[PDB]
Amino acid sequence: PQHFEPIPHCERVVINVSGLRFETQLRTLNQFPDTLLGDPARRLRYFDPLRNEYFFDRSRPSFDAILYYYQSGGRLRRPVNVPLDVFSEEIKFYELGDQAINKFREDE
Amino acid sequence: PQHFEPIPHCERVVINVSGLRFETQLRTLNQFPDTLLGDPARRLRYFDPLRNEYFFDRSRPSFDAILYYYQSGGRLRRPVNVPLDVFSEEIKFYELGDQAINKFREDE
Amino acid sequence: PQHFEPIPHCERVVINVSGLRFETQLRTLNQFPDTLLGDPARRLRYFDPLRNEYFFDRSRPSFDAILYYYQSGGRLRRPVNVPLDVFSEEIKFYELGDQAINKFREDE
Amino acid sequence: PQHFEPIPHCERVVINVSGLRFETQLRTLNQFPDTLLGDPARRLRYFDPLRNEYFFDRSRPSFDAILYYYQSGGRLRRPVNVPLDVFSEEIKFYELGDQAINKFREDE
Repeated sequence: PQHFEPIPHCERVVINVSGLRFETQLRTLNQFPDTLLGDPARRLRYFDPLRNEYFFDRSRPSFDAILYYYQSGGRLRRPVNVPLDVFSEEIKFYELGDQAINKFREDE
Repeated sequence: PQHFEPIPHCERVVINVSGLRFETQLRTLNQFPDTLLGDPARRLRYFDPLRNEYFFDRSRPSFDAILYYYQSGGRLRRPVNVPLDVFSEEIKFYELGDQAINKFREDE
Repeated sequence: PQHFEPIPHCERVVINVSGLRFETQLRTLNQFPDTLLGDPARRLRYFDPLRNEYFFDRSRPSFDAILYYYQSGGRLRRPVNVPLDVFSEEIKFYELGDQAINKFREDE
Repeated sequence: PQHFEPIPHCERVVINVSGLRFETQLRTLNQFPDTLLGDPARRLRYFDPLRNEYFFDRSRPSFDAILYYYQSGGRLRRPVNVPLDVFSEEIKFYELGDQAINKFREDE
């Protein structure tokens, strides 16, 4: 029931979820290897080479919880502003991990 | 009960809903012909020629659901932060389609 | 139970509520004379002469409803993300009008 | 049951909570000495010297209440969009004060 959250001081990345910009350090994304955002191989497709940011044309009220999963170091909880289906599709897209997906489902 | 969401790679448009900026690809808006945002004829009035963006002086907490309708490929659901009257007026303004309007009403 | 919302085409003003920027036309603000935002006399104090915007160091989740009152042409309603006390203090500060204040109180 | 909120006119600071920018006057932060944001000693670590802003890689839906605590002059209350578990860790990080933390818990 306890998780670790990254402390500041290195490299900061900007994630643009359909106009909503999110800024986090790379160490936040590197906490969880695998996943769409964890490794550069599965996030090079969504990286815009000109704006120096990651663009996702998806629901913006969900990346608040998706980002907090990396920040909180494992706390995945759906905010009560979006349906369960929408968040399930979002977490399936971001590939948070089979164990994490099952844990979230059992928490719902 | 299933819908299709656009995949990334072309042209991206900025929609400014009373200060809240939304960025989506043109393919997201072109999923639904007709509608205010689907075709250029009904959205040239709201396009600002100088800022290169679409300005709508309306309720900003509703275009989250309006935009997701294009992103989710047909999923129109009202977020629980605005009343049914406000969202009904918004969807009537954006002209989401008589079938879509009736489907949303029967879902409420 | 019916209200009128301004149509687009003149001058647009930016209202910065503690970092959250809101853009509306003057016709939206001029719908209600009196009030803090309706007349230039009661909003010159909060106007930043350098950034060409109005700054209010107040709760940002309330100006969504405060702004919609001008947009919707008289529809004042508290969103369910802030308490009644906070919204009452906000509407008292913005001076929405004694009749409007009483109408909102009787609607709560 | 009454609190004082700062009036405008001096120095304004920008707080970037994981991409979400908050702007407040320094007098808002100086209302409460001690705390992470009250004194420069405990906020120099989180100040970005290049962007001239304070960066916190934490949950952005929680700093609305943390900022309002300084604005409202002592009104600390968790918005109903984030869990009590998440907010308790947030207020502990910002070190709102031993009396204030216990007051919030007794209010929950």
